[PDB]
Amino acid sequence: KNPKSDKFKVKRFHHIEFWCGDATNVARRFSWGLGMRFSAKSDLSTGNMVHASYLLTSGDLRFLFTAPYSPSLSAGEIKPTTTASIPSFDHGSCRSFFSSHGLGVRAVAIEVEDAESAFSISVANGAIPSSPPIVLNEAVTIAEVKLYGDVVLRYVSYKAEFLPGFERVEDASSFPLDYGIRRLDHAVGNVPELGPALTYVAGFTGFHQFAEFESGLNSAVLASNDEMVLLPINEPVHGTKRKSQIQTYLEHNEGAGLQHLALMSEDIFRTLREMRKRSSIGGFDFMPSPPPTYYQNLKKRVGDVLSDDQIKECEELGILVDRDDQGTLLQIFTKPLGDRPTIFIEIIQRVGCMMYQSGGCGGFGKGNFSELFKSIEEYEKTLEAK
Amino acid sequence: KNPKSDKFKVKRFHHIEFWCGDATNVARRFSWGLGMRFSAKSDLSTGNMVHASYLLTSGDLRFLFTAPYSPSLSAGEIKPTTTASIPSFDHGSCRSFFSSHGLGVRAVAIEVEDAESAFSISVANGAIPSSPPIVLNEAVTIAEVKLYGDVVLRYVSYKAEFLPGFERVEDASSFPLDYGIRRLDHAVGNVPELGPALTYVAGFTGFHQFAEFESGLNSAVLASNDEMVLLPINEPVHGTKRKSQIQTYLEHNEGAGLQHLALMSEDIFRTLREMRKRSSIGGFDFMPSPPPTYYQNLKKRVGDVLSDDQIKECEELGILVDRDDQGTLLQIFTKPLGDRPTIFIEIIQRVGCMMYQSGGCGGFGKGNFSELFKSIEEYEKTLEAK
Ligand SMILES: CS(=O)(=O)c1ccc([C@@H](O)C2[C@H](O)CCC[C@H]2O)c(Cl)c1OCCC1OCCO1
Ligand SMILES: CS(=O)(=O)c1ccc([C@@H](O)C2[C@H](O)CCC[C@H]2O)c(Cl)c1OCCC1OCCO1
Ligand SMILES: [Co+2]
Ligand SMILES: [Co+2]
Repeated sequence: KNPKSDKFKVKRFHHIEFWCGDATNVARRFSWGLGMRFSAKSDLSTGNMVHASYLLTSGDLRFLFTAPYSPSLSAGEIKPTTTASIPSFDHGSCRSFFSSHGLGVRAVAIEVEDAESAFSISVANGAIPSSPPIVLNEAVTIAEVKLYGDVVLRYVSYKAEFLPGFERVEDASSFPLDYGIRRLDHAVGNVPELGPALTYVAGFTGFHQFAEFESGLNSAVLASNDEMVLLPINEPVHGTKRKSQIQTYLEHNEGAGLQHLALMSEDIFRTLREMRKRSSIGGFDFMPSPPPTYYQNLKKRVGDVLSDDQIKECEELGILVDRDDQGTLLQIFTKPLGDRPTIFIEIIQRVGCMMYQSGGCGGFGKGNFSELFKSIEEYEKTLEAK
Repeated sequence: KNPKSDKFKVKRFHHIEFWCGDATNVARRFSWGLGMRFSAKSDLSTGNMVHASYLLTSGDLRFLFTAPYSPSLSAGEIKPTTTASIPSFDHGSCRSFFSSHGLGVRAVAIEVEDAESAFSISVANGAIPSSPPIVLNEAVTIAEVKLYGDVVLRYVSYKAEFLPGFERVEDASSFPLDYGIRRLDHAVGNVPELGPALTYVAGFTGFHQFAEFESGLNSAVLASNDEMVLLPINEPVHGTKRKSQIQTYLEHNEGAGLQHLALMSEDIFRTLREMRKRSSIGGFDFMPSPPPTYYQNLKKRVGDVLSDDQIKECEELGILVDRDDQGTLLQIFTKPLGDRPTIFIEIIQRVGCMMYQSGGCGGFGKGNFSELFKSIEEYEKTLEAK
């Protein structure tokens, strides 16, 4: 059921901002690893004495990487005279965030009808304010409320190209990389306590619970009216033999934070071929592939959706497959993006639920916890028996 | 003249350590941009709860990238029980260094006969101690003294493979990249006052002044007995029309620090072809090339060393050329390695001074300050006149 209870008009995911020690090196690594183009910048060369911010894009996916300069460069500025292009940025907040959590997502940004109204309604309904609505060049409004941990939900609204003060990148520095990624599908947080986190976020957004279909986790998914903004949240489950991976996350991250970003590809086979070719030459590594038994079991589970050849291509690339009552999902996960075993990326492509494709078609892959465990058990038994 | 006055036995440059916010992303960017292989690691997977350190190598060049984990992971350790593989590492020092200076070189490491004796002799002769000699696994000794700013000169000596506690990298993660770089030629510091810096470093090393052959700088070069360890130092010159680039460095770096690393290539043409192909797909950018007049003037300056075709290849790749009374130098410079206009890299190859090739053959390219200025003037006059 979808009660369509959004308290303000939400459009789509807009961008994700990483807070970095050095934005240049992270942005260049991510560009090559994910096939995203350098599309905009705000830094010393554009008159920003406060922070360096670089924007990568692939289709509608926008990744922003931001790091602070020495405060001495802007020591004479005040907020009314700032050269920062992102008015919510603060040197101390950014250094403290990065010291505490390491490389990770500071902002999950959604485009809304009116960021000032979204902010006001959110705070009136319990949201903890983080940055008030600020109008940039009478053209774009940006505001921020706390989401979980030190992650903020950022609202952006446009009167009518990323943000004023950003310059498009001269095409010599903009190599047109593209491995097929096209948009952010969902963004997932890890929290110590799921219940209060859900009550808080659903309380101030009106987002509803998205319908779902040992593990070490409990999870639930909040969704916007058209279910195109999807925000799963996990908590750890204490009491099992293999330690909860969510708890390990919270320890290494110093608390709640963004766990994974799921990036929709329009051709997950091409995306994974391209990303895997680059894993050991500066790109991203992937989780170890499931055993051949997992792909043997795929035929019985999705043989009506995927041909034998398409299943064998999934096996070549290590792709996981899960299925709903309405759709089928192809997914795969990277190893952690940085030094700490915290944030990682998921590549996903969904088949079915055609109307456009409805949001969340096929679910989030919860069935693969069981299917993976099952397939490993079968594989070890096959090996021992042979 | 070479008085050969080293106060202890110095062998060669050993490694350069960068202090990072996230070592993984910087190391992966540098690996792809410079063609260096991942060769060793010390991190959570090797039992190090304190810092993540990744070693890249190309020939004898060794770049180490280190970042701190959350202090909470090691909060119960003391130095006698540490899981750090680099005993001089400190969470607070590393965060403070990076907050102050951004991404840059913390340690210039030279291999010596006996690091404990080198440390003792250095401090007895004025060196400010930074980390005392520590013997690792009865096999390697490491010690550190202050060089300039927050850069240390690190001594390493081996009884008899990088450092105990580091693990060789499984060849699946070790792609055998190689663009031709083979060793560190020189490492250059920017300081506010050259005189005292030289007196200090030459005071405690016994290094002698290496013989040299508007600019905004004064510079001098300290050298070990066989002139294979080369440490140029620059100070700003105030009073000119175009602001001293050394002063700009000191402002953005919050003081003295390492300005550039010069990496010797065994085939500078191949190195630059490979690095330039990757500039816009995650690698390093280069300074704008000199005008065609510079390469027209090359024929009159080095036509006896380089054929017309070799000169045209220099022009294709933007390579600069300078000449001594003893040798010729091919060189080119990157744009800054990170967000701040501070540290950059030089690629160099030297021809002549055969005995082995003597250190510093051809100088450091000081003649290119004049030759570049001259050639730009000629080019603008050609364009206006045509
Ligand atoms: C074992 S799994 O079936 O690989 C698998 C399936 C689905 C999802 C996610 O996308 C899900 C979704 O977005 C929200 C709901 C819950 C969440 O779990 C993951 Cl995070 C996942 O774990 C991958 C990394 C990890 O590496 C070691 C073990 O797993
Ligand atoms: C104009 S230059 O002739 O490109 C040139 C020639 C030689 C050297 C160095 O290696 C030299 C050496 O190691 C030690 C002695 C002095 C030092 O200067 C440089 Cl740093 C250099 O500037 C490059 C970057 C900068 O970018 C904008 C202007 O220059
Ligand atoms: Co997911
Ligand atoms: Co140089």
